[PDB]
Amino acid sequence: MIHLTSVEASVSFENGKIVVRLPITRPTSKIRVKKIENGVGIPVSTRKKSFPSDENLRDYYIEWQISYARDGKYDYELSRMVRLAHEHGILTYNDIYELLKFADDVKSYLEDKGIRRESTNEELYGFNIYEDVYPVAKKELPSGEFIGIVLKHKQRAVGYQSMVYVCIPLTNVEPSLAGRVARRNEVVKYEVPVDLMKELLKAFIIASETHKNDIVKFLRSII
Amino acid sequence: VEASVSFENGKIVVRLPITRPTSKIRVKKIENGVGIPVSTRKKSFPSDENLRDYYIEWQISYARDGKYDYELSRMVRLAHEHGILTYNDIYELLKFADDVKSYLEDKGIRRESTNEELYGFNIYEDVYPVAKKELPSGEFIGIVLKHVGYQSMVYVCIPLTNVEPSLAGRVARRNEVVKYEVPVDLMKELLKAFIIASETHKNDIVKFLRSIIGT
Repeated sequence: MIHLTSVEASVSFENGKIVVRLPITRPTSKIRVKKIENGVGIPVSTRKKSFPSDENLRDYYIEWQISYARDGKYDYELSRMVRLAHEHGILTYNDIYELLKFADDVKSYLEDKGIRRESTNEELYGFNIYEDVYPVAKKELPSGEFIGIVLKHKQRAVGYQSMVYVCIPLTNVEPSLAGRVARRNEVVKYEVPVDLMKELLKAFIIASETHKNDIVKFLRSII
Repeated sequence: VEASVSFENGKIVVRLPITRPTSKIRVKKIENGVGIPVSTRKKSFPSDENLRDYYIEWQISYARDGKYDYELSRMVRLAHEHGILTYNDIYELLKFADDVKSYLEDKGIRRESTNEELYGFNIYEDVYPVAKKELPSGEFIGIVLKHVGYQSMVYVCIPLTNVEPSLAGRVARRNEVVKYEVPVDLMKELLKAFIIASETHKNDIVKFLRSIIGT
């Protein structure tokens, strides 16, 4: 007897580390499970075929389209992982300081690269072909996770949409799907490192001078 | 609301929505790069040199359910009947379709690693292959890739100026539909477009044309 249920990211501060639990069996426009194959990943169905017992399990990750505000309020996903962390000392004054420093010392963003359509000079059967160029910026933490920043033509208006993305490999989550399949409504636990936390905030700062403003306003306020 | 393709006085005519925004037929305007949505029932149309940035972007198609009498396919059959699109012309397009051995979709979509870096983050570029064709008359008939995964999509644009009445300087009524006189060239290039977008897309247009003539 199914009920309308929202698949969101649940962030908590438990037994020391800042934590988050995520579903791995209900794909959304924000979460889902892709397999990395040649620098880019494809969607996988965690319930049809059992994950590898190690020989590539690091290739499977959870792509989470993370954000930092639900609606004008700064207590959504990231913004909340931070508040907590700062609140419980996981995130030090200095940490926030260096970011704010970092912020101040930035003036080139991803929204600067722009999205451009350039004419090559070749042509397909009489048809003048071009190439639309979209900028993307990745980064990978030692542990294995990687941050992605993308740009989108502002849905219903003029401008852009910098979208921070994070991905944490199945090898970095609890439990370990090694050699099995996902359970009907399986959720996993992922402890969050400050660097990861710090990079996600940094990732926005360089993403676009708007996002910066916010990240610089959120962080200042928490002082 | 769909488009209504009719025949009026020796020309293929089409009446378009311009008041019901949908990823199939909407009204746009050029801000700097590609055109952005236009709130037709809110802000009245510009009456000076802006009007030339306004146009109807209509992701046209040639089937519904798999019924080849939708929009383009309609236009064609309706174009053959009244002789605006000769048996000859359809044979040429067939000849053409035969030569085409390469499709836009073959370029694929790739990501290259500009060996640059931004505040620690390695930059890269994802490249989507487009293909256009302007017409003396004013119609832009491009074809690109859109949404999981990507499929080739032919769209067309029509400078508002090329539509009746002269909306210049006012807002659209309840659901003011505009009328557009479809230039026989347009159809030909639209046909060629699907023929080049991809194999399936080709094979369709091919089976369909071969159908409206003895083949």
